[PDB]
Parts: sequence; structure tokens; C-alpha cells
Amino acid sequence: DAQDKLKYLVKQLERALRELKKSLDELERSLEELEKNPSEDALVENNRLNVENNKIIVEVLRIILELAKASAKLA
Amino acid sequence: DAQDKLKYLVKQLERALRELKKSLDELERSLEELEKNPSEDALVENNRLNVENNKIIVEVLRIILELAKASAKLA
Amino acid sequence: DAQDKLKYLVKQLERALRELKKSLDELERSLEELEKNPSEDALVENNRLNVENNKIIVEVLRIILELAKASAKLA
Ligand SMILES: N[C@]12C[C@H]3C[C@H](C[C@H](C3)C1)C2
Ligand code: NA
Repeated sequence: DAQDKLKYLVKQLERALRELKKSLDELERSLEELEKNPSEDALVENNRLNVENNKIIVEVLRIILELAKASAKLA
Repeated sequence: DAQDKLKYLVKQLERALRELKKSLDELERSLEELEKNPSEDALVENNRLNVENNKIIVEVLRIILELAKASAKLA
Repeated sequence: DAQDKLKYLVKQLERALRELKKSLDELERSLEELEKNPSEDALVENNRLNVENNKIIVEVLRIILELAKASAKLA
């Protein structure tokens, strides 16, 4: 099953990276707004989006750990 | 040695991801506090925790590079 | 071609991680400055550098996805 499981995990990684890119775009837009008009509200919003981007990164890294675990089997 | 080295590196990745999750939890708690009561102090603390989370991510990515390097040998 | 492509992708990952480390260093310096003398300007600058570090992380993760895709071929 390892090779097929790896195929699925690659699809999961692709999907998560599409989500991560959307997050990064939102974060970059919020940064542009912050730089244009700095304020407490713009700082908080930017931080919020930064934290969410980190969260998604952690999710991506967990999928990569599953790739490594499924690879070990055939190794 | 490559297959055994990969086993060790997977254990390192697991351990680092446990550390990353603890960091992300701390970061998310700091975000909640910031949103509840925004202030300069809460902003700095949240940024601090965000930077630490990035640091840990870089450490995780270096372990993944070692996975790729050890895989190449048997490739 | 998969094994050779993987060699190239490992070189790309190494290069990107050198860039990521330089970014993390800049980010950590900006954090130290922020903690020393907090201000709106120091907050924005730190956020800017944090976002850039996330951007580079996303680039690194895309290289790892290409590693997984090239591995699947020989799997
Ligand atoms: N074989 C691997 C390809 C990719 C990089 C590294 C960790 C995971 C994902 C498995 C080696
Ligand atoms: Na921030």
C-alpha cells in the first residue's frame, strides 16, 4: 500500500499548498495595508493572518512527516 | 546505513513537530490575548512568539533536507 | 531522469534554506531592536520581515513538494 498511500499524501500536500498560497496572499495584502496606513487595528489584523499562515505551515509539515513515514516502509 | 539514518531522522522530525505544536499553541494563546486587549506589549509578545515559531519551522525544514539527502543515497 | 532531478531539487532546497536562514537572521535582529525600543515603526518592520520569512518558507515547501513528486516516479 505504501506507493498508493504516497500518491494520496502528495495530493494532500498539493491541496494544502494551494490553501497556504491563498493565506500568504491574504497576509501580503494585509501587510501592504499596514504599511500604507499603520495603526493598532492593522497591526493586529496582520499578526492574525501571520499566525494563521504559520498554522497552515504546521499542517503542511505534518503531511511531509506522513510522506517520510510512508516512504520508510518500502525503504 | 541510509535506511537506518532515515529512521532516526523521522524520529527527529516527530520530536521537532511536537515542539512546533507547543510553540503554535503558545502563539495562538498570545494572539487571543492580543485580540482581547490590544496594546504595544501584547503586540511585541505576539511577534516574539511568531518569530520563535518561524525559527522552529526553519529547524524542521533542515531535518527534511537531511531526509532528502539520506534518501538520495539509496536512489 | 528521476534520480538526477532529485539531485537538482536537493541543491535547490539547500540554496533556498541558505536564503531562509539569512531571512531568519534579519527577522531575529529586527525582533531584538523591537524589544529594545518598541514603536509603531519597529512593529511594522518586524512584521514585514516576518511575512517575508513566511514567503520564503512557502517557496521551500514547494521545492519539497517537487521532491515528493519526483520520488513517486521511481516508487
Ligand atoms: N522521500 C522524501 C521526499 C520528500 C522530501 C523528504 C521527506 C519526504 C518528502 C519523503 C524525502
Ligand atoms: Na507580527
